[PDB]
Amino acid sequence: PSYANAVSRAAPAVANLYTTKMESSLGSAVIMSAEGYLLTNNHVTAGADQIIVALRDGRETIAQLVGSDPETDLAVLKIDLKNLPAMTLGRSDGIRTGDVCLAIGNPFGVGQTVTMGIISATGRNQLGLNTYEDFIQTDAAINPGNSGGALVDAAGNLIGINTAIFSKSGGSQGIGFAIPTKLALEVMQSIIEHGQVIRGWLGVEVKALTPELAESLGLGETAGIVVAGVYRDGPAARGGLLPGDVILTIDKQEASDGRRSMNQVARTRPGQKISIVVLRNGQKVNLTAEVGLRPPPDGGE
Amino acid sequence: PSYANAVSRAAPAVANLYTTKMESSLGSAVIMSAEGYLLTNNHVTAGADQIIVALRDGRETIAQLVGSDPETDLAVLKIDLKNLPAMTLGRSDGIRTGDVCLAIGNPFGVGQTVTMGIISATGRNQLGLNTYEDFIQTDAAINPGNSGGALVDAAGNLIGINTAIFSKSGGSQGIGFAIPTKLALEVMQSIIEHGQVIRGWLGVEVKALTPELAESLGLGETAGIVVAGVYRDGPAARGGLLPGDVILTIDKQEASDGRRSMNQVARTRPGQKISIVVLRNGQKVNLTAEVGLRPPPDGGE
Amino acid sequence: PSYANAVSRAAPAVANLYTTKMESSLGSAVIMSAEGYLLTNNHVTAGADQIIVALRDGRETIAQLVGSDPETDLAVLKIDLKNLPAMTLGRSDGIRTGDVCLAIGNPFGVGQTVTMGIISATGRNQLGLNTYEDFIQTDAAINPGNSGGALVDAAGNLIGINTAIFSKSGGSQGIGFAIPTKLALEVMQSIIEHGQVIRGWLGVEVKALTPELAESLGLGETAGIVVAGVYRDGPAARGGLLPGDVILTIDKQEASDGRRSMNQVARTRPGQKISIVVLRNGQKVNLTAEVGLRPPPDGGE
Repeated sequence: PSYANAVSRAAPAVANLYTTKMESSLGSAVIMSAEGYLLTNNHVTAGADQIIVALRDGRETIAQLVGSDPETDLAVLKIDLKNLPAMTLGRSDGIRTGDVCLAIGNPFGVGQTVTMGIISATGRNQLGLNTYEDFIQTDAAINPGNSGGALVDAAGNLIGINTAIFSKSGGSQGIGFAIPTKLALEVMQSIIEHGQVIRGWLGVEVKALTPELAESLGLGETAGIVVAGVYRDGPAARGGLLPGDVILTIDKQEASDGRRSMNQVARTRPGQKISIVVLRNGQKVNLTAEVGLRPPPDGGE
Repeated sequence: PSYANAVSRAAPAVANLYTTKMESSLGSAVIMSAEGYLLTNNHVTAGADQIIVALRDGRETIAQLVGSDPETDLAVLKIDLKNLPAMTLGRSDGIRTGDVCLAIGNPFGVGQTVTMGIISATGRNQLGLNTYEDFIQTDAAINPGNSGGALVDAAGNLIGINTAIFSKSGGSQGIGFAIPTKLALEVMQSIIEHGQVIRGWLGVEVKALTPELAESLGLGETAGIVVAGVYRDGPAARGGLLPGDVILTIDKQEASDGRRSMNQVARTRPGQKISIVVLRNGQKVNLTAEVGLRPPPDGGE
Repeated sequence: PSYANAVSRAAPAVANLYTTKMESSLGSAVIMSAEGYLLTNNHVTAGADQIIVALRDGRETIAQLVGSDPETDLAVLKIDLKNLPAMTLGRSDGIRTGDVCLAIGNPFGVGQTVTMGIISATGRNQLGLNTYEDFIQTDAAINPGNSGGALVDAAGNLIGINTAIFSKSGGSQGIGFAIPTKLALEVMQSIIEHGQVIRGWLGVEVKALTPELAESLGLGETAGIVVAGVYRDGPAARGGLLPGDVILTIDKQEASDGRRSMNQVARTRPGQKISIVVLRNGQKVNLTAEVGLRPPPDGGE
């Protein structure tokens, strides 16, 4: 049929980013509210000395950088303009593979461009682009210049911020990646509020069972987070875990997935303490621990 | 759903071009009428010593070159065959970004190929491929061998002639460009009639305000075509404009856009004269001028 | 609209192939029946010393290789697992160019991936990838890692096994190729039964009229298979055909197309004999001949 109505709704709220540093770079950004806050990638505006925002209706203006979060590759901007169009929000949770989506951006500086595809996959982590990833995968053509633009559903509602691609040729081969809205709103709100995103710290480093040793004290591969390693300071080595310890629950929640344990720990405010039960030599042992702060640290492959 | 009905309507009127020069090249062409006239790109048939047309139903024949227009990258051909299928025409004006479209061509000589996408953008000029550009942008996969084939809407009606692509890899990365039908019919009809396209000549060369000097005698950036440069002969330097002059109206029409002024001047028949009012030192001055002829002069990036 | 329902139906029956040889390789495979038989490409599992099958629901298991057929680039596998989901079958015959289709695979090892396109063309032979080709062409993004996965119609029914691509860049440029289901079932059933595919042998090698000599004894290019060449042993040179002979019918069937004559001969069981009438010097001559066995012998361009 036609996706023009979706385009008409959403394209006004997607902007072209021109940045100058010390040299010149292109990207995209999404207008989140009529008050002038804009969402984009960190690798678009990082180190810029000047950010110009060019809107679909032709106005241009310099943008102020509210703040940035490199661990998710997001950044926030504020512009002083009246009568701004604002993107409507979709539900990242409600999307399904095979749903149709639209990417809106400035690929190769050609101008605002709409590309069409489907959701290829949801929840892509383990990719190796950012510390925290819940990537939406799409086959809508996404190219250098699409960063920070909008991935939008068939009705025009924002489902993601286009950030990266996997490609052998430096341009689209049908495998592109967008940060889900629900994740991007979380990051956007703290930045707007605290100029950054505050995460919690915990020494432990973990891996899967690979259950030859874990076959010992055998279970169905249920609720076991294997521990390997510790770190230099503000450590969780002084709360009771050791290399080889295995964690059934963190803050009374299953350690089935090591990705989830990253998330809970980041969302626990710095300066607090917490309880983890790991299985040592065949019996549940109970620990409790503090919470440190996390220290400070489009894209191809 | 399915675009097969669209394919069934349109594909019979799209032909495979094989050309030999002095060596061998592939392209596509569109059958515009049952009398055997065919539309294609200039860079497909330019310098060919022999053009073969192969139709979907298997017939082949040598084509005669009616004429060509390199400034838009169009060419016209005539074949002697009976019972030719003819492409139906869509309205280039009525297309909207997000509308679905189909590209029909011979990419890499693989054979007639249908690809599907959306209109990514309309009215693309400033690209740097041709002197006169009103490009439709699509993300339907377009590759070398697609030149001169049909961009068609969801019902099968011709909206454009696929001509070029932007790509880092020598093949499709989702950014392809088609010449709108309405423009291609204009060029097609004079070629068929006068063996070429006759345009009008005028010395002036222009640019935008960049209103630091124009901020002087300030206006809203309204109806001002900045002049910079003049040319060697049949000049419009002998009608009254000078470097630095600024033009509010050409032939009683606004100079808001320098692209439009190119178009009016090309469409004014050679041997006539015309009136332009530019703003000199703060007051409207009125000039009038003659019209010279324009002298004589798929694609990647 | 949305293809999610199609994805939900089909994706459970598409598996990720990891193979180790002597080193490591990725591909895809399709679960054809609840008894654990799987279809994939030959170039994915050929020479593997170990094949792991990873299902959408997370189970993994080593696969046994039933057998393989390199002349079509198909291979078959058997896994020992209960409650397997099974792909539903579409009709390769009923597909039309422009129909929507979905490709399901593991491109670049990113994980199970759904891409969307249309049927670009059907019946692609002469490509030069395999001896026997009836390729479905699609513009659904297909990349290295998609081999042996499912090309599926808009309702979720298998129409093809994704096997190859044409590309200048080592990744998708919109021209991908799937083996039709109807062909793949034929190959699958003999492999499952006889561990291989048994074809018949016949010396002759043929080409088109190119009717300068054939213009002699002129006909409409109807039912004429030109002969050129013969072979080393178990030949059909001892049944009566010679270089230059022209064949009107094979086994009382028209030689209009040399591709069809390949097919009839392969499908004639070894050890039998057959009748071919070729036109020699202007009169139909009738031969009859035996049938030899055929001897033994994702992908880019």
